[PDB]
Amino acid sequence: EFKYSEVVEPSTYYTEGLCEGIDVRKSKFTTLEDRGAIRAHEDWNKHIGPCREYRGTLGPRFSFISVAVPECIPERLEVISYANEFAFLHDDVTDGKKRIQSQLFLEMLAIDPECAKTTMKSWARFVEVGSSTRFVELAKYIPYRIMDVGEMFWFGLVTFGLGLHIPDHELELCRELMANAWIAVGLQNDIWSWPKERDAATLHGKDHVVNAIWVLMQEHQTDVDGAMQICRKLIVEYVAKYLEVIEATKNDESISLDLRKYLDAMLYSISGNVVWSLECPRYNPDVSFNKTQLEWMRQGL
Ligand SMILES: NCCC(O)(P(=O)(O)O)P(=O)(O)O
Ligand SMILES: [Cl-]
Ligand SMILES: [Mg+2]
Ligand SMILES: [Mg+2]
Ligand SMILES: [Mg+2]
Repeated sequence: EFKYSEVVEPSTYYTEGLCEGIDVRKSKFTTLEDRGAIRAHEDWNKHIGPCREYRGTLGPRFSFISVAVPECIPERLEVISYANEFAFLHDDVTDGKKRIQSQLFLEMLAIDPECAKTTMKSWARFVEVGSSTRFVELAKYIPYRIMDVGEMFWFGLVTFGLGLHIPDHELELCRELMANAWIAVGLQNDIWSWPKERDAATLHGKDHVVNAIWVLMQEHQTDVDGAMQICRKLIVEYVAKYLEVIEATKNDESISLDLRKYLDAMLYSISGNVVWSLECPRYNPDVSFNKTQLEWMRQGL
């Protein structure tokens, strides 16, 4: 079942109890994410503007894709990391000679035509219905944040990296079974991106912060630490909830073999998001990169 990654020893990483019952798996080719990610920096620095040693998907020990999508097809590992950085590089713009990224798309047709064609169209619904605020109730924030984190982007990204062909009729079915998983990673990110996003709202003149922490502070009339405790409590529960879905969806043949794989692959995106966000320079400024990672950022590839 797993032939592209290994299980990381539980006594070597911190979980904070936010992914109980899930193994932490790391891609056996993590150096491919580096080159793919760093080349996105260089292409950024060469075509749109300054970009050197950017803190995004990369980590010194756990890079996002290498640990969130550990069973990614090795030959596709570089190009997925290339796209993931541009995703990270664009979310910061959210918070033009850039149309010359058709080289990314055309590269994916050289690998898999049908998988890419759906993914590119999966990103159509993402980009086009993304541009179209301020939440004080959590029940209303969950539907929004589910989109704002990038579910459609991730769907097209993983399915290509795993080579999954889900029939067009299960597309509405799939999104209604990873609700608990997507709520989990959404609250997780809102906790660890909170400092950089709270600092962000301080400059724009924002009286609000589009973050679960701020939302909970308004809805429950509590402070920062009070919201953190509530948020962490919900994550554990929603993580548990999704784990029940897995055992229930283990044996249905009307379910695609691919979709059944994709549901299982969502587990390690949860455990991966935990170990990554706890170390990544994106949320942890004081953390430095690898010798190898730097040597390619400074000296190039
Ligand atoms: N996975 C999306 C997370 C973010 O992009 P977002 O701002 O939560 O969309 P981050 O700023 O935390 O990197
Ligand atoms: Cl821990
Ligand atoms: Mg952001
Ligand atoms: Mg954002
Ligand atoms: Mg965030």
